[PDB]
Amino acid sequence: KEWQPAVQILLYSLIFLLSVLGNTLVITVLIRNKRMRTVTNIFLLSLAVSNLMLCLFCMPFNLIPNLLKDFIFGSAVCKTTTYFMGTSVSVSTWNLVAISLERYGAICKPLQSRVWQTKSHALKVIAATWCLSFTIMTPYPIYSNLVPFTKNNNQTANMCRFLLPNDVMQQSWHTFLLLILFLIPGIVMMVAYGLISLELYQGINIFEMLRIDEGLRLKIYKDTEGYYTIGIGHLLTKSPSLNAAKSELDKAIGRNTNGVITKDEAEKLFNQDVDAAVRGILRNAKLKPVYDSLDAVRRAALINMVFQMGETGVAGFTNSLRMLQQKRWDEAAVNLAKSRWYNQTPNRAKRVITTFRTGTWDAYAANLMAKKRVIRMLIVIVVLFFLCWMPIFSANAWRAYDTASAERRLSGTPISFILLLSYTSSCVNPIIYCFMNK
Ligand SMILES: O=C(O)Cn1c(C(=O)Nc2nc(-c3ccccc3Cl)cs2)cc2ccccc21
Repeated sequence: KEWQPAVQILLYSLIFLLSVLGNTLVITVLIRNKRMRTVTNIFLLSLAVSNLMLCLFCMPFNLIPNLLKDFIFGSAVCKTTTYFMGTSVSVSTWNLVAISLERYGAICKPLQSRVWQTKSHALKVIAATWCLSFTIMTPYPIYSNLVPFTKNNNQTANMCRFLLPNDVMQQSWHTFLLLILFLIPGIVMMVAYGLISLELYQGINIFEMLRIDEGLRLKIYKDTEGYYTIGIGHLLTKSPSLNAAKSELDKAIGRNTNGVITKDEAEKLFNQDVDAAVRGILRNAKLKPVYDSLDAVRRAALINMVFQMGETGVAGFTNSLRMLQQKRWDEAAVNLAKSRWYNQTPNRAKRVITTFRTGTWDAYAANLMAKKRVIRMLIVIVVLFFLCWMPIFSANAWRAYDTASAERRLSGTPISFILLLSYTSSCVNPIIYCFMNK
């Protein structure tokens, strides 16, 4: 027709510049701001280098020859742009897989797999991803060649084509590429994001709530009351002596801690603490009638209070425990903010009282909600990456099995736009981070 040539220039140019702009924008802000270089964003940086390689060493060398309807570059350029195109897909695919396993480790087995978060391990897999991508994709420059053909009236021209010795090898390669670039990467991705999405669904528990309430302090310190505490809000002694606290501390674990303590000992102590607080609620015969009456998240709010003030300190709140026992939530929330507890620690108390009033985790779900946003962003990046690349890989496979039916139904504009879908992948992710703001 007569529009295709114009629309192709319109579209391929928009896509080329967007991809060049966005990927280098992303490479810039990442090497600039090293606070931004998490483990996640380090694979995101290696994904962005591929997108750029594909935009610069592949997009022109595949559209210009498609517009000219003639491959006017060298035989070596033909071998090259084929080589970087296969490498790009490979790296991107396995970086997405890297991210999914990294997030899985950080969300589903955080204090069980620390190894996969070390940012030196992040540069180890990335180095392995490029190296092995280049190695596995070496048949492209080996078997890529100019195929001479004659447009009408004997005007001789060439075309860059990838031709392995016979039909069986063609079929075996494209089936192998479908396996190691989409089927296997797709399901490892899917099992990971499914488990990630399982944990993130269950939401916030009492250990999460109490971890936000108090943080982690690895050396002795004081509370708003003035008593010595360690780790995640574990009360050592109320005596003013630091010597009685260094003493009570050393007895919490083992060795002479000399004041500073490991994270795994805080967590070991912090689980015994939550153990202690729930045991108190069920041993105090004034709290337990109220505990029984609350749902899971309001139970956690009661556990939070006994964690902070003790079994005996909290059963003192007889007025408020009546109104909770009687499902009167707004009421008991007014009252709890008139207390010394609220006045001593208002931020923590406002949170706990909201939990009591609403029976939800709204007061504590900020870190969870940011995590959900991130994972939902990765699931969109993956899904559009498959959406963008399956067409061209499915067409090359159909060409390796039935070259007649494949070229007869695609060779004009259908493959011209399928190709364009593929190059559109390299400019998708930078627009996605853009919308991840406002
Ligand atoms: O060959 C053509 O000129 C048009 N074409 C094409 C086509 O453009 N195949 C290409 N595959 C890649 C590629 C894809 C994945 C990894 C590495 C690489 Cl290099 C770059 S270009 C397929 C097809 C099917 C039926 C008819 C015409 C057809």
